[PDB]
Amino acid sequence: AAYYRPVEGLPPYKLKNTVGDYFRVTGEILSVSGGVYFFFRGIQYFLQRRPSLKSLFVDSYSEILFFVQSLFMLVSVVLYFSQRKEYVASMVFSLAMGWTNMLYYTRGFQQMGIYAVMIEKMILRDLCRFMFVYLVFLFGFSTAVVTLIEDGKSYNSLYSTCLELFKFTIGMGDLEFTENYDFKAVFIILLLAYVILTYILLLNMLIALMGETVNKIAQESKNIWKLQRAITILDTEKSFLKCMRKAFRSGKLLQVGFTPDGKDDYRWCFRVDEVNWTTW
Amino acid sequence: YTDSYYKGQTALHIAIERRNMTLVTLLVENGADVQAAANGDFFKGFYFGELPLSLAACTNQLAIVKFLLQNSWQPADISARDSVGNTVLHALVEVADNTVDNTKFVTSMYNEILILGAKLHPTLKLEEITNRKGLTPLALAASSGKIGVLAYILQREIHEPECRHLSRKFTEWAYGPVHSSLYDLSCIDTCEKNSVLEVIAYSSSETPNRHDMLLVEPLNRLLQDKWDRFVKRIFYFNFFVYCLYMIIFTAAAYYRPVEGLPPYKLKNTVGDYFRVTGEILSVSGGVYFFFRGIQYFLQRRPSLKSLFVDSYSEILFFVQSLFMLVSVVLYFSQRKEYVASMVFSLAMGWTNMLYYTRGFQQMGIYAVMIEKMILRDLCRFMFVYLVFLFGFSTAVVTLIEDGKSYNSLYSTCLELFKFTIGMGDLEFTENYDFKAVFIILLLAYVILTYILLLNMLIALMGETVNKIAQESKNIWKLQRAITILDTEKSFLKCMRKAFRSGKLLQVGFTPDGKDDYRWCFRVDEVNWTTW
Amino acid sequence: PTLKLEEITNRKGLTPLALAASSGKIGVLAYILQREIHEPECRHLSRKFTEWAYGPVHSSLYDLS
Ligand SMILES: CCCCCCCCCCCCC(=O)O[C@@H](COC(=O)CCC)COP(=O)(O)O[C@H]1[C@H](O)[C@@H](O)[C@@H](O)[C@@H](O)[C@@H]1O
Ligand SMILES: CCCCCCCCCCCCC(=O)O[C@@H](COC(=O)CCC)COP(=O)(O)O[C@H]1[C@H](O)[C@@H](O)[C@@H](O)[C@@H](O)[C@@H]1O
Ligand SMILES: CCCCCCCCCCCCC(=O)O[C@H](COC(=O)CCCCCC)COP(=O)(O)OCCN
Ligand SMILES: CCCCCCCCCCCCC(=O)O[C@H](COC(=O)CCCCCC)COP(=O)(O)OCCN
Ligand code: NA
Repeated sequence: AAYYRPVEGLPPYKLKNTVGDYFRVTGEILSVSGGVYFFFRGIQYFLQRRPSLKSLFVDSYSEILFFVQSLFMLVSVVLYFSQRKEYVASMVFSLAMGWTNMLYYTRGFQQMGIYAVMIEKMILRDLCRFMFVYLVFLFGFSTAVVTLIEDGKSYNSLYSTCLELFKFTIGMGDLEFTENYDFKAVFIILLLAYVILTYILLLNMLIALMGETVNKIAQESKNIWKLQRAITILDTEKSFLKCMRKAFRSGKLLQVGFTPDGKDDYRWCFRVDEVNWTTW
Repeated sequence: YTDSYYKGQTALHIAIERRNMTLVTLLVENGADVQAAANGDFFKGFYFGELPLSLAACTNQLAIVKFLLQNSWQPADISARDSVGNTVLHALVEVADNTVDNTKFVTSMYNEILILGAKLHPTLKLEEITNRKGLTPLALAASSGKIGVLAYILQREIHEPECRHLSRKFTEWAYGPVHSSLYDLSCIDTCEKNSVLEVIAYSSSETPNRHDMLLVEPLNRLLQDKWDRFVKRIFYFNFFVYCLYMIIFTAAAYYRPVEGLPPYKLKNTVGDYFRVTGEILSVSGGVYFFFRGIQYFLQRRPSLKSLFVDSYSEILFFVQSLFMLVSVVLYFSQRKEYVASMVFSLAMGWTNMLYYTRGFQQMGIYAVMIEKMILRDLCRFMFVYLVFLFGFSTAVVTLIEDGKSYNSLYSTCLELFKFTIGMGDLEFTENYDFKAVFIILLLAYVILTYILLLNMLIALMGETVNKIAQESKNIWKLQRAITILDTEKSFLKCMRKAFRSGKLLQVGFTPDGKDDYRWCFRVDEVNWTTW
Repeated sequence: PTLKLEEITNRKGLTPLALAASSGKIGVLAYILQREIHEPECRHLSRKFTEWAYGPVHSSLYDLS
């Protein structure tokens, strides 16, 4: 629905009497419906759990991400009926977030779920520290370079210089992106120092620190995945969707026979079988 | 008991299971049938071989085993076979689980029962008896991955007369530091039904210890001996022939004619004669690998899951040949799309050179590590990466709006993929409104994929390679073992080089006066203690 | 014998098992959930119970109220 959005101006767009547009508007309605669903699901989570406003930012990442996706969808609806093309700006963000939120469902598969947990850990530790230091270096050297740059007889904008210096990180730095300066030695020394500090040192250091992190979160990631699947199980059981009663266990088994009283005692037990070849 | 869950259970079975020696002796003395098999669904639960003697053996009740085997009233038939043909030794193999304590118990009980069987029936070849599947206890231990009892059996040594003939490991001589051991290789290299090497190598990939069973001393030394003897040269010759095949295929494909509508009329010129000869040889090799893949499928009968969790090289060579044959069909169908098939075969053919990295330990272990990386780390990475790539490509191409050639999902996916290879433009289009949205999307994509996910792939590869050294070595050894067995089965000249150091006289004589030749393998060792 | 001591809740509505789970007392939690007693007139207090023992095979019942 988003791919085939009409490109005329000023929404809302009058529905045309053609098959493709009927499919398009049906897809848009379903998209907004799902956005509303996730919006109210996020509200239900917030109300039923009452997060402490710190548990939101150390926990419950998936609920926040789905809720923010739905918020972008609803802002897109508001802008769409407000006659603003900026609805597209919201919609694509929701779309992007939606696909990344697909990784939520990597739980339920042990290897992919543990992998997604490791991605979470990498983002919160290694990418956080790296991005702080990297943005400090990037902004500092970008300010130095754009100060050195002197336009006239484009660059000399902090945004353009920051973008050019960022291109070094992705292996696309020109290293001669401008000549509009005096003191070419100063320009190249600044760029080389930036490259050595960020590209050669800091990015390879990020790789090394991610190796150190993954070496020591195997069991932690497995336990967190098990906890995530446990939350999935409890939420599915709580919802249960058709008045089903499959939550029960092996039955009212007569475990100990009787209490000290004459009453016979039924416990609702779960049976676990085991084998032991010593201590007969 | 007549109920299907406990069908066939008797008082003797209960007395043995309860470990009541006195009740067992009284029941046997009172006429309890020692051959009364228990066939309940529970006794399949816990399996012990559907016999009270096998029940006593499986519960570590040695006294009851001895009594039931050689009581004065009614001895139990040691060769008795259950509903599946299993004997007491098959039952002992089946209850093994390769743990330390269970392995010790199974080893002790197996040794004692075999010695007692020899003493009571010196003429009985107890271990030669197969079950209904056709497996001896050794073949069952190999088939089921019972590495503990397997290692015990293959290295079994006994030091008393009239029972040392049961052993398979025998000390030929002891000088001072130097000792010489002879391992019995009967039904290890050839058995005429199924050998231990055939069982281990051609296992169904669900066997627990298929990679580890070849580390048992005689099997490892045997496979190395076979490699050094005659298989190394044959394998290197096959590698050379495959190199010639792929060089000829590369030359023939490189110099393909560029006119339209194949087939191409042969010109009476030297270069075209060489070209068409190369094409004929390429198609011949394709047919060869096609029929070899069919032969593998028929001779193994893969379970339609073992094709895709194991035996990747056979699949790859077969698919290469399939591309070659599709290329032939399109060539004679007057379609230029044959080139599309041919290059794929060509590409696959060269990657199939990695198959021949086995036979070189470092390169073979490296290729095994490549396999593991592809199946674990590249698989997980590619799933997450493709999710991110498709999501951000859809967002970007939705944002892109042509006006006055991007705005195609393929082009945007390609541009976003270029970031992975260090060639991302980051300003590949201006055909949008909301430049902040475009650049924010691209920066988020770059941070998630290039900076985070790809470096994370490097880190996960580091963890994986750290934790698969021994597994990779064992898998390479298994691959070379499969190579050895296939070369032995083919053998190419009616040769008989698979045999061991001769019909050596290991223990001299059985309990009878007949001398016993065992086809032994000699292993020399040096020890500075236990002189 | 008539008192269900562990069913008593505190002011927060938590039983000792719920309190052990809530406060992260994994040790006492693991003890309680796997608690087994092997005498009459006290095995009713247990939660882990051995339903049967054959030879190598044993079957346990975990009370999960
Ligand atoms: C414009 C476009 C932007 C795209 C941005 C996209 C970011 C990545 C998207 C990843 C989506 C996966 C997901 O859905 O969220 C994951 C990862 O989250 C993040 O790392 C976001 C970083 C910000 C965790 O979700 P979860 O709710 O399971 O949190 C865990 C609890 O379950 C558990 O009980 C434990 O308490 C545990 O300590 C908790 O963590
Ligand atoms: C268009 C262009 C496409 C190019 C694609 C090219 C891919 C790489 C080509 C690599 C070729 C090497 C090879 O020939 O295959 C290798 C690697 O296979 C792969 O990784 C394919 C991934 C898909 C393994 O071969 P093998 O049959 O020995 O399998 C092992 C058993 O032997 C053993 O008993 C064990 O059970 C073990 O668990 C088994 O694995
Ligand atoms: C880690 C990556 C680093 C990338 C560097 C970005 C930060 C630099 C500082 C931003 C300054 C905002 C700005 O002033 O830039 C705006 C351009 O708008 C934008 O495109 C903002 C994008 C938002 C960035 C999201 C983070 C007007 O300057 P202009 O020189 O482009 O005007 C040309 C119009 N004829
Ligand atoms: C991991 C890397 C990711 C790369 C992204 C590729 C996948 C994007 C989705 C494919 C869409 C198919 C398509 O629609 O693309 C076809 C082009 O055909 C192809 O070239 C398909 C290549 C097959 C890709 C193999 C996977 C017509 O679109 P066009 O814009 O090129 O038409 C131009 C004609 N004037
Ligand atoms: Na580059």
